[PDB]
Amino acid sequence: QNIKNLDLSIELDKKMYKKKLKVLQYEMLNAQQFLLKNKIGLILVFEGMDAAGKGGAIKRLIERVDPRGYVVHPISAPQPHELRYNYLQRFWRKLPQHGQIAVFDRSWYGRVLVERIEGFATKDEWSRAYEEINNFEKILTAGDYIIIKFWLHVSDEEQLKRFKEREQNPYDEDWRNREKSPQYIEAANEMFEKTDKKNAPWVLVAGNDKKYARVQVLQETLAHIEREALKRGLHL
Amino acid sequence: MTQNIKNLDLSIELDKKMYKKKLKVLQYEMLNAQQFLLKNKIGLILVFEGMDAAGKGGAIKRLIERVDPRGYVVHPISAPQPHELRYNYLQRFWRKLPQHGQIAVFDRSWYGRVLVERIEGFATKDEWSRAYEEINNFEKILTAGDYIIIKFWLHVSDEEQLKRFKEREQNPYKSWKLTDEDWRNREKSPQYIEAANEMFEKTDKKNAPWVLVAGNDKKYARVQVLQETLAHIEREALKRGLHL
Amino acid sequence: MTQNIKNLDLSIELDKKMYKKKLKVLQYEMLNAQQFLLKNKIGLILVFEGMDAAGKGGAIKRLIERVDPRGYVVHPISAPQPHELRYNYLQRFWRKLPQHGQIAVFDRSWYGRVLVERIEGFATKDEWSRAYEEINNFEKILTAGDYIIIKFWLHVSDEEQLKRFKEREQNPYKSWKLTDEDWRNREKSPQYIEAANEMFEKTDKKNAPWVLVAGNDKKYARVQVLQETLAHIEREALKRGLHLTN
Amino acid sequence: QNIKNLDLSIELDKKMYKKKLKVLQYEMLNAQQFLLKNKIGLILVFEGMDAAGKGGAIKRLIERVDPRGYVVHPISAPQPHELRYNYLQRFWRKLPQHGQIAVFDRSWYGRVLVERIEGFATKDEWSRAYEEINNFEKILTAGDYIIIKFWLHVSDEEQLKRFKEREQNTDEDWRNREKSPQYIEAANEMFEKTDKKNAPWVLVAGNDKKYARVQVLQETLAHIEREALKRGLHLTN
Repeated sequence: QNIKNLDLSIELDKKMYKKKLKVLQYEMLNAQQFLLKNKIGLILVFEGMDAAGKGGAIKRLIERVDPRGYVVHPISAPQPHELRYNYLQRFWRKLPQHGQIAVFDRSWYGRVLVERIEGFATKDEWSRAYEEINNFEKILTAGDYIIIKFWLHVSDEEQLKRFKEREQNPYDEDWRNREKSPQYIEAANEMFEKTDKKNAPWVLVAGNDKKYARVQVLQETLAHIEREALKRGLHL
Repeated sequence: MTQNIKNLDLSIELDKKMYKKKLKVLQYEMLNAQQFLLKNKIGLILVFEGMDAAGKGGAIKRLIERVDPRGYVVHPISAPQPHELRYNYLQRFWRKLPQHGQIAVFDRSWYGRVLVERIEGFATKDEWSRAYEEINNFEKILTAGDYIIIKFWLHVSDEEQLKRFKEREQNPYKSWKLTDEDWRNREKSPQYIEAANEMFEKTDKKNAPWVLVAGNDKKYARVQVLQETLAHIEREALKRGLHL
Repeated sequence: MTQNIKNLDLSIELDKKMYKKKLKVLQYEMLNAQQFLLKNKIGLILVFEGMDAAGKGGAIKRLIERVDPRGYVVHPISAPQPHELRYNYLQRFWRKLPQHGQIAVFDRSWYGRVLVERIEGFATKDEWSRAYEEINNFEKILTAGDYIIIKFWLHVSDEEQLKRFKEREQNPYKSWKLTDEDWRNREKSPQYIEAANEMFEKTDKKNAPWVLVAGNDKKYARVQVLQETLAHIEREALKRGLHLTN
Repeated sequence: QNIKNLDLSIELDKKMYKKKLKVLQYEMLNAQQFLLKNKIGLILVFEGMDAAGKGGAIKRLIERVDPRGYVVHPISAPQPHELRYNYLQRFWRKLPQHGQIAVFDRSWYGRVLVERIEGFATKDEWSRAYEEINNFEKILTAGDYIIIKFWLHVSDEEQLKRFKEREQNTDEDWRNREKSPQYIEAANEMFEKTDKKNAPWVLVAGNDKKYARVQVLQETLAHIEREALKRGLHLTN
């Protein structure tokens, strides 16, 4: 079982980042062509602390991928029109077709994160959601979908630095939520305990160094895809 | 065993002239149930499967006759087409789910995965074999929230089914849309019975029950669909602390 | 070939209990029309607008009573909510369009853009004033293909409307629903008459006609909706080189 | 009126491409933030000859734009499930929300291009489609949408070269190459009838991919900025 206490947030990567980044981004383009020809859809989930580096990691991963074959979804907490359905319906509507890629910047795991800590979901709802989500991902992965989920983590000091830099780049609740970091760590740990499956693994990425985090996201995506290619008897 | 099987269904049961009274009463009760579900924002999902010409359409129509049509959709489900095969086989049904408080009726449904798709080989052995648990999990996530689900299997004898095939080709309203495949599948009825019984064994749950309806007498079948729907709605409401 | 106006409608017209005979006959003709539309893969779009409690729901229910529900959807349309305001105001209706061969009924519809949205200010002056032509173009794109469209405005007198408001507050199934909007709209009825008349002047087209229904007598209104629907389907079939046959 | 016969396919751009490209891509990022802040959607249409460079131009335009705010749709001819509706229905389903970006690699103009030439659409259908499409774009642009359409054109020899380079890394592409004169006629008629001030056509000579990409960027940004001015808004920094 994975827990945030096991991640070394001091891990760093130098300027060999340019080399590995180029190699891995072209490898990601190759993976896209493999997925398209074999009609296997790909689902990438990104969770983590605010400003942990989810957007930059996503962009580095899809930089060399053909945009005609992906959609990156920014997910917020359910709004009234979304609350007219079961909480997974919005995600079934956004599923990639076989062979396509869907990226979820935050995802259905909001059910056991912000909705749990803020009380949008009752104790019964979030407590049963682990098994419900395992079932959702299992129905998908028993067919022609691959699922992998990343949790990007940063220290409170690195997060504060990035908060300070973001308000100066003009391109609230977040400062309040920074105060609830221990609760989010506990909720994420329970999430790792109950939904880290061989068919849909969790990868914990220490994100203080953005370059290391981006390369790790790439490495884990490609390794998981490669394992699935081997398990299906296909050539990558 | 208390597993349901079609061989235990008494296809000789019938109903008389008390049909008009019971029918009008139960249809107005169904209107009442619709208003209750709307006020409490609980969606209702009714599944209809069975033999060809067993009476699904007539049962559905009698069930919704006094219900406000602004609050229901009846979906005629066929086998997955190429555009549907681009997704997991449950995606189309997640797209067709009612909003909380609305009613969705499925004339055939996701159980095609373990019925026609099994028998015709559209699904592989692994797919339909694992589909039972997948379907249980799907229905369980819905009913743990704000949906009520009940499923009906309408059955008729081979002789009654033949009589109804013949009556449909003589009806001007129906004779335009009757395929030879129904005549083809009459020969595969034993395989459908085995597949249906395994379905009943594995997916008849308290939160999503199967009701086996003897349909040779249409009046009996329609009254049973109404009664069982209303009784299940009341039981599930009670489990939520609500009273009709 | 004439401008319709609400002031030309005789709200005194009535129909006797000869309602049962014509009603059953017309409902079966509507089933036959459903079969014709499905066989020729022509979709049908029925719009209902009018005063609150003018009888839209009851008219819709009698129209589809003997129609197979696997081939229709009745949409209750309300004013756009935030999630709908993320798109052009017609996007939600394109998402609700019936497939070729199917029937879609709209209890209120896109004409809200020139009715409640105009009167309540949800739409700006420029928005509702340009909506007439926008809507004609929308309906023309649909009817030039394999769709038939017809639109009904149900009208009642203010006294009959008040009587029906009060009788619904005692309807065990109707009462529980909220009705504040209904009293708001009743207070603005003169403006609705003006707005609907401008609508009739600008969007009553041969490929998508407006039918003005005197609704004080519910039986008369139901028979008129059925008769006008079937007559329009017959004419449109003839224009397509097809024959609608009993 | 625009016609492909007036397009100079010899146009070129040299190594000043890298710097201009970087600047224009960052300007497109700024444009995305403006579009998002003001809740104005952007619709980019790409049509042209097979292998004219539409995909690469799209890729350079969105390279530095946040992918949480765009979708690029690869559009093919209507299939049976799409033929259950009016031909514009699929595209209304694909409209971006206010503030979002939607790119169409081929689009509703198939109605008057491939569908006209291959006979998927009858004479009546494709002949009335120009006005239908103008009305569609007009309802969108009178609200909170901006639309611009690009036609990418290449020479027959450059097209053959690119066909050979792709086959060394479908049949329909060779099918359309043989009917290229008819496609030129259809595109000219399209330009004549649907080049509107609110939804302009931009004809891009694509023999030099670098020039074509910079032109798509420049014309997109110029149209967005003009539209900002028309709405009383300032696209600056």
